[PDB]
Amino acid sequence: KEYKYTVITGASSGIGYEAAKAFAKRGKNLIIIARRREKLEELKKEILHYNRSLKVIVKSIDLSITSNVYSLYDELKNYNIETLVNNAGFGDYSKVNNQNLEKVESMLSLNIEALVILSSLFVRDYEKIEGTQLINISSAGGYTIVPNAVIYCATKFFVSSFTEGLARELIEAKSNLKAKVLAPAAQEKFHKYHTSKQMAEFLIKLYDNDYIVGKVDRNSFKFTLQNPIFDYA
Amino acid sequence: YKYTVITGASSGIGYEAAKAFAKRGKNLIIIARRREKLEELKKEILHYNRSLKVIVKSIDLSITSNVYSLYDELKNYNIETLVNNAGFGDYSKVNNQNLEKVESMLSLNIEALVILSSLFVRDYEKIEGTQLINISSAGGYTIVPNAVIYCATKFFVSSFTEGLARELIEAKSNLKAKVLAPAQEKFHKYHTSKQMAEFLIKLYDNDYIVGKVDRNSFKFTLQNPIFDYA
Ligand SMILES: NC(=O)c1ccc[n+]([C@@H]2O[C@H](COP(=O)([O-])OP(=O)(O)OC[C@H]3O[C@@H](n4cnc5c(N)ncnc54)[C@H](OP(=O)(O)O)[C@@H]3O)[C@@H](O)[C@H]2O)c1
Ligand SMILES: NC(=O)c1ccc[n+]([C@@H]2O[C@H](COP(=O)([O-])OP(=O)(O)OC[C@H]3O[C@@H](n4cnc5c(N)ncnc54)[C@H](OP(=O)(O)O)[C@@H]3O)[C@@H](O)[C@H]2O)c1
Repeated sequence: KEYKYTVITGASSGIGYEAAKAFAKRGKNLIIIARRREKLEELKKEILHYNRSLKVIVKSIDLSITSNVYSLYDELKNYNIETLVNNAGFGDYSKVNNQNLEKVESMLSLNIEALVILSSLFVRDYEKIEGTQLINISSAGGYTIVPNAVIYCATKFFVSSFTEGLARELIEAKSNLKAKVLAPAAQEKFHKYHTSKQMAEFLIKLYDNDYIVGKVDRNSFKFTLQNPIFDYA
Repeated sequence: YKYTVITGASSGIGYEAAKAFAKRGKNLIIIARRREKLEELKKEILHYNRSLKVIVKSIDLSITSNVYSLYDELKNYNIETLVNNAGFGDYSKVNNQNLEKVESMLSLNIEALVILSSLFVRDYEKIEGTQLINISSAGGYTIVPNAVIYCATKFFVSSFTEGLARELIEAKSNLKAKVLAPAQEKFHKYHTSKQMAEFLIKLYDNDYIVGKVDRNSFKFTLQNPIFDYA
């Protein structure tokens, strides 16, 4: 009607959970989507305790089923979407020769199909609305192939190339909507890693700035805003 | 009895690839939706070499359960070579793209190719002489305007196949995986389907993971993996 919402898939844990909290601290109304309804309701209670005025819509749904992706987007037609974050995803690490192919089907339906459908529907309806942003969560593994993660990385090469191509297509069309891609990287005693909260801070930095790519170097773990990486014709 | 399995064999590169492997003396399993087109191709092949075994399998590979049922059928045959060539392309701006087409593209260019590849690797990785050849595109290494989603499916195919090829090498596996990346008429360079099939045979015959046509020069080059690798 008049309120604007920030939509986050995969909001029940990890980066999406902390991303919801980061946008709530910026005073944004939220629609938070995942399978674990009880975890989303917990997140909603935390957010509203911090700021009572915010609107927070819980949507429990399995986005690995194609029909649920379209029906989710239809349920959202009554809300003015300012920002869509495609963060729902998962990863399976294995040699290809003995990988669980049902998990592969899950990585494809969620990491690729759900993200591209929601991205494309959002672009269809909001391309011309000022202030809109599409933020797709890829991975550092969407720009570097990582041993024992061949199929997962391929899904993120899809996310990164799709999002870079879309961002450049929107710019060429002088569209109001912007598209951006976040590419996070990663016993804990000896190895560098970022927390989910730190990763959400990188998401916010990507949102606030006008670079298409926000990427963590897998070697140095420095986070850098940068221009598209892939070759473009 | 060993067989060369080609998906997308009813026209274009896949059709010419079947003819090229038949000239090499290979038995074939040829797969696509149009049964009558496959049956024609069989009769042309047997007109040239009557002693070859050619198996026609009409099936829609954009349906997940069909991909698995097909591979179950293929267990009755010793597969020497699997060529994942079934695919298609849709050129559009994203904002008004037919999402039905997008779904089918995802199911065919990505899902069918990765499932058949992974099943083939599971059974054949230690079998001498075996090759997996996946058909990507020069657009799987360069993003091309008005082909954003299509290119992204081909970035998947290229990165998946490069990653798998290096994984097989590291594991000292007998199986090899390779990727082919092909690229009014009178003013613009192009390759025929027949020429593209000759590039596929070159890739098959040689010791390189990538066979790619340069988008600018249209020169075909055998080369090592292109993407960054950890
Ligand atoms: N360098 C890297 O490779 C890297 C590192 C970190 C994160 N990432 C990416 O960042 C994103 C967040 O992942 P994460 O690290 O934060 O792990 P995570 O804690 O498991 O978060 C992933 C989110 O996906 C949700 N989700 C999973 N399956 C779903 C389904 N079918 N339908 C709807 N929601 C679903 C999960 O919630 P439910 O279980 O409740 O559904 C969860 O909230 C992913 O896209 C991941 O690939 C990449
Ligand atoms: N520069 C480039 O980017 C470039 C250029 C050429 C080719 N390619 C790639 O090379 C491959 C061959 O394409 P092409 O040029 O030869 O065009 P094509 O003539 O359309 O060949 C595509 C093949 O896929 C088959 N097929 C399509 N949908 C199918 C489905 N659901 N189930 C089973 N089989 C299906 C088609 O046969 P049916 O209709 O009978 O099913 C046909 O045999 C594709 O993967 C294409 O992306 C890329």
